[PDB]
Amino acid sequence: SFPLLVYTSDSKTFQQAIIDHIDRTGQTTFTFYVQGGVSGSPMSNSCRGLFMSDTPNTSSLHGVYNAIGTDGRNVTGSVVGSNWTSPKTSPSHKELWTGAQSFLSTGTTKNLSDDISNYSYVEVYTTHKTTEKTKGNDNTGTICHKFYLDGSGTYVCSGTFVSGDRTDTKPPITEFYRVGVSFKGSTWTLVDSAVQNSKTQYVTRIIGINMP
Amino acid sequence: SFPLLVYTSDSKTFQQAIIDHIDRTGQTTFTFYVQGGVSGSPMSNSCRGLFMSDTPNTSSLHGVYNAIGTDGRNVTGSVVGSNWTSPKTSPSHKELWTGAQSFLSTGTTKNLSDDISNYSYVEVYTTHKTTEKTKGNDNTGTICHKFYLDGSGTYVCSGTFVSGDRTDTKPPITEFYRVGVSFKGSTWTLVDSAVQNSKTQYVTRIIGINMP
Amino acid sequence: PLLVYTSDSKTFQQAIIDHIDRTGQTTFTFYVQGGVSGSPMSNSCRGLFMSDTPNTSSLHGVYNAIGTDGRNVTGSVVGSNWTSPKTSPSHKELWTGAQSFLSTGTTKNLSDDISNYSYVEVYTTHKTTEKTKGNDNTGTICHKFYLDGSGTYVCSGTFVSGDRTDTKPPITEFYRVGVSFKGSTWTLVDSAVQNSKTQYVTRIIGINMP
Ligand code: NA
Repeated sequence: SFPLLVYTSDSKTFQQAIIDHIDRTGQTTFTFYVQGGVSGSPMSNSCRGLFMSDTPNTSSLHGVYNAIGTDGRNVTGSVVGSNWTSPKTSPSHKELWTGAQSFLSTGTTKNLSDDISNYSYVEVYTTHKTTEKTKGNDNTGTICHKFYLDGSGTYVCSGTFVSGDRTDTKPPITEFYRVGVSFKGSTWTLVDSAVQNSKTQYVTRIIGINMP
Repeated sequence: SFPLLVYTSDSKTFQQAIIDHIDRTGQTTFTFYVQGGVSGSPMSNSCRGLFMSDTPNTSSLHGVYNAIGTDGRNVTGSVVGSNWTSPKTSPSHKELWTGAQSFLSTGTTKNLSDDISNYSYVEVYTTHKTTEKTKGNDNTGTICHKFYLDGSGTYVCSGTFVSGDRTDTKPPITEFYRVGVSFKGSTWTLVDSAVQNSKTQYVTRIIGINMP
Repeated sequence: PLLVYTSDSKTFQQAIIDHIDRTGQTTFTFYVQGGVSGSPMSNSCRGLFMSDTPNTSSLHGVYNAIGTDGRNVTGSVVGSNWTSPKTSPSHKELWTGAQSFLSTGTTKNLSDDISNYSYVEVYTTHKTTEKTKGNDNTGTICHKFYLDGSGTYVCSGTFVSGDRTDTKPPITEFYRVGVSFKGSTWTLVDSAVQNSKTQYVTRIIGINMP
């Protein structure tokens, strides 16, 4: 078979290209190539994809499409009685590092499983023990700090915890924490930290994120 | 290739429709339409998509599907023997604004690239300079604040930073920050803020999010 | 039509190249067994490859694959530069409602077992101590966790509020709510509120990032 090919030099929207293909061929399910720059395309860069429908009625078209771009981004969309919905772009991720680096291990570098330049955002996870126990537990779970990668020398994960069981004599206590990290190529470094108690705090996971 | 059509009126689950279809037709790769409200459908709204199996053996079915909603929501799923996995529903996003609005620019309105009513969640990104430098630098990177859009007049991005290098006698210092933002149609406003140094802090990105 | 097994001792990328070279097919479906070097995912998958031409020494193409657990990966090759595979996340809303921070020791149901997720987003909805420019609302704030087996997932933060005057700076407050999960349930375990206004947990979304 012959997938639908849509060029900018055709001077035809994506939507009219799909209509014309279905008029000409009667196909309801088929693949397609759309050159980057085609008006109404699921995306800006070139893409390929799959159009799915069951009735080739181009006056009231009902169908969906699933397209992938040159950077791997996934875009899905629909047409409902010949009205085209806004294409939906998915995010993606890759787990780059997991382990347990004490906040006290400043100036230490570890590897990422891919280069940080393949990501626009990142999630850095930290795992804490609060100054005091609250209902017998000082553990916090593992907390996400999400950043946009803006070229900073330091990505700063800084926050606070309340902990302790209130008595009439002693309210809960408050504490501040920080860990700063940096990225370079396929590596990351724990640059700085501040801890307000004697317990060990860790960086435990780094996840690369794309939101194309 | 015959399409599978599944209506609520059929009193048949999505999974049984699939089984029945492959038993009736012998076809192991086909497209489908599943009316909104069908039991065990990949999503609650109406969808269309592709089922792909290894063989027409419905007693040990091995296969995948992609289903896309009337609003372009994307779901993938699988079958292993008589065990259907839960549907994996994808999120989507759109960048609505990027720039660099100072926290001190309260009352100022800027444009979004899409109407906020098209999103259920939103990420607001802020970019800071802490009061003191830490290991040679006061930048924080660009920090995400994610909200569910609940109709509030103000979405509040408020946190703390630790900054400065500890000496033998002087600890790091702490600061608080706040920026509050609002959304209306295809616009946003920087409503209020609190900064505790003379350095400039910015709102830099707004990303609309759907988690259908 | 393309089947790749760990026993073939070839990478996903070389298997695609071989398939195109052998058959001249540029669009085809595939099965890749869990463990194949360079596969879009670590578990077994099935999907669709689409390429521009059969020039395998400068391949331009894309793929969409689905794993045995339903995970979805998409990717591309541009002039035989294979770009990092783009793994989608997934989610399920597990609970929505309005549970006061003061309702400690209370349990509610989730729509699915927490063991089916690796991450969770817990949403909290606040009223700050003071009104700021006429309003003490915060919106509904996400706290995302990796589910590490902790007995408490601690949502804790601060708010500045109040209108600055000559006399009276803005005020600061700390808050905390701790939650736990067991099977298809969650419990509001502990809290700290520094005013008399009602604070809520409002949403719990289960998240997978395979
Ligand atoms: Na996706």
